[PDB]
Amino acid sequence: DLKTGGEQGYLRIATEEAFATREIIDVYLRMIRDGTADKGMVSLWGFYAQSPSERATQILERLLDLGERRIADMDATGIDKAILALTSPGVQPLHDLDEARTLATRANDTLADACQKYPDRFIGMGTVAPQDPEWSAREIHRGARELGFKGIQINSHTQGRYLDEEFFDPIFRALVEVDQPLYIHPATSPDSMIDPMLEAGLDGAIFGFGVETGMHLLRLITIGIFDKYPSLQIMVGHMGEALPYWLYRLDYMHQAGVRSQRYERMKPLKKTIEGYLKSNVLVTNSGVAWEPAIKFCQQVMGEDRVMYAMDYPYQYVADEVRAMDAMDMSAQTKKKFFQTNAEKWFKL
Amino acid sequence: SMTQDLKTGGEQGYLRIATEEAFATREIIDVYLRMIRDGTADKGMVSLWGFYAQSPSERATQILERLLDLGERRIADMDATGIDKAILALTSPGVQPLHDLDEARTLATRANDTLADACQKYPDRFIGMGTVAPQDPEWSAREIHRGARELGFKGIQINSHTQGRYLDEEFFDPIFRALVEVDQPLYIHPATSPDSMIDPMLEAGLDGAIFGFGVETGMHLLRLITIGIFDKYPSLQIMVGHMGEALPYWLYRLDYMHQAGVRSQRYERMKPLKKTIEGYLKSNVLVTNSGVAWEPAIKFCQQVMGEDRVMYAMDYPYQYVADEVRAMDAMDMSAQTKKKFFQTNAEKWFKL
Ligand SMILES: COc1cc(C(=O)O)cc([N+](=O)[O-])c1O
Ligand SMILES: COc1cc(C(=O)O)cc([N+](=O)[O-])c1O
Ligand SMILES: [Cl-]
Ligand SMILES: [Cl-]
Ligand SMILES: [Cl-]
Ligand SMILES: [Cl-]
Ligand SMILES: [Mn+2]
Ligand SMILES: [Mn+2]
Repeated sequence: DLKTGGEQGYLRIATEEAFATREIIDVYLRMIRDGTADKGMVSLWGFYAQSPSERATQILERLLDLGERRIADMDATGIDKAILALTSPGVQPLHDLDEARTLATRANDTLADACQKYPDRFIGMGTVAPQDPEWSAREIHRGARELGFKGIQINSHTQGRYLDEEFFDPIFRALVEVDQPLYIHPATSPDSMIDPMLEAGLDGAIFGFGVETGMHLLRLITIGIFDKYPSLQIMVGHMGEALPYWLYRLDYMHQAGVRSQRYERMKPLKKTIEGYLKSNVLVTNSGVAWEPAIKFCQQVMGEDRVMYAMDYPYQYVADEVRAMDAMDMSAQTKKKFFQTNAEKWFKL
Repeated sequence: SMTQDLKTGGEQGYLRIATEEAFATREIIDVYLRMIRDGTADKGMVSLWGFYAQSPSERATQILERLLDLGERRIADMDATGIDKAILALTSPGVQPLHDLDEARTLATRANDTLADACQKYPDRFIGMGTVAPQDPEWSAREIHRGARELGFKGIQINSHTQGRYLDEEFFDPIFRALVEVDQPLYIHPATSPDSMIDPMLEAGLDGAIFGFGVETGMHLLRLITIGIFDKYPSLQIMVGHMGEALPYWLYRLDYMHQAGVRSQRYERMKPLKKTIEGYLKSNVLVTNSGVAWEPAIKFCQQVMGEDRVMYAMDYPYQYVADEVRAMDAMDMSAQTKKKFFQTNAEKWFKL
């Protein structure tokens, strides 16, 4: 009943879809075994790489496939195209920079090969190693120029450091050079923040992911990244990591802090936070197959700035696709949401 | 002709009852300063109270003055914004950070008596919520009873964590037993995050009301829901401000991922609940719009929670803005719903 081909009036383009490489998962296992994994890696990957639960075992199998099985799963849910990225946390936590760069290179080449096999079904976002910003700049260019990628995904913090530090500037410089978006995908919080969430079972997708990622996007807005780089587009999933809902409070309290000189890293910005959401931030509904939240975000940010995403294989649910197809939205809005926003912002 | 007038007395068709309004006592602020000076203050106290107690900014200095008044200046400020009644609580973090239990109990007792005196003096304007010292849950239970029976209070406000500990721990159970005995709501108000969580927010200027408050408080409410507090205590009502600390917006993801975790037996701590998280929002959680004078968010939350479960709050004096009251008065919302929002929901849930 869910079919590819666009007969219902739009293609379904899923914009936050994950894969893994066996060798990178094996590094996570090595780090867990040797005690160099952070608490988030132990929690997240200690569970999915080892748990006998149905959910974990199917996730791992699906993550690792970039071929016929993935295509069959897409076909079964009417998903025409998937924008693919190496699953969080990528190579960001790795302590050996040579290893991180080598494995990122291999993951990027593996993804490029899969997109070359299925160029009408798979679209790639590159993975990088922000612990080396200039290498990451090189890899942004290589992905854009040689591999056919449409941007990059960064899995939030790198070893507890955030992208608003000047150190990471080459990444943004390069994204603006190639004119591609950055998708800031969640990760577990760093060890500096995770403990109260971890103890309650809240460190992952239920809560901690949104804390980490919303914080990361907010700190980039408030350091002025979009004044420095006015063309830059940053995408986030999960209905904007709560920021659209918080918007009134974000702007009120941001302004209060700026005027009162409360913080060194909070100085005047050229736009309000609302202004940046309307011009520089893009959101997907990954994990949020929920009409009132989607409509809220369309209203606040503009319906051109909200895109469909499935979050395969972490949230692979045929009934969610059906619920999205059935929303009380005009045909014209629905086609933007499922297809034409992604075509614009990813330059498909 | 639109007016700038904001009048007490209910002539718009409702009283304006503000449900998250703060005051301070000088002696408790002086303890914060002492803790900052002697190095026993946590990073959040240094950030928050180093700012309000010492900043020369216009905003901080006016806030500190207003916090300390429980009399004619506060009443005039309410009159000037058409606020008929204020539900008052000792400002975060209260006595929760204090290491000396005797000092915490003594200062909380004094703050509660000071509040009760003010409510007795202005009984049609001021309504009290008690402050407690969760470091001593059994004393706190006695103080919940004293507030309800002797002081005329309508519930208690707890300023989220106590020294890095959360209310889902069994240690704090006496507080819940007492709330159910007096049948009163708990307002979980924000605080700065504990030292175990604050660092990345603090460095960016995000530890306070802009962001970290919502992280801390939403986490705390979520922890309580997922430990099963409302299965243990089905009558218990927990109130939160700031449009539900994002939880209403996250609801689909909360329930989906809560279920995923329980079904995969991922966390020994996270076990089956009798209701969905959505179910608990509709039966056991209540929300105010403190800091969120914003129609789309209010309406969203009214749809998720039910219009009977969302109340007006000003967050005086941290967010004292006449234009916000005007915007709220003029929302495209039925008279009946608007009256619930401003007046009758609070009258029900606080038993006014
Ligand atoms: C490791 O990558 C993910 C993990 C989960 C999960 O543990 O359920 C969800 C998402 N997500 O974006 O929500 C992920 O991409
Ligand atoms: C110390 O108590 C508060 C502080 C602030 C602030 O720093 O602006 C905001 C709220 N509030 O609830 O948002 C307070 O109650
Ligand atoms: Cl009176
Ligand atoms: Cl701590
Ligand atoms: Cl009960
Ligand atoms: Cl399972
Ligand atoms: Mn994802
Ligand atoms: Mn408040």
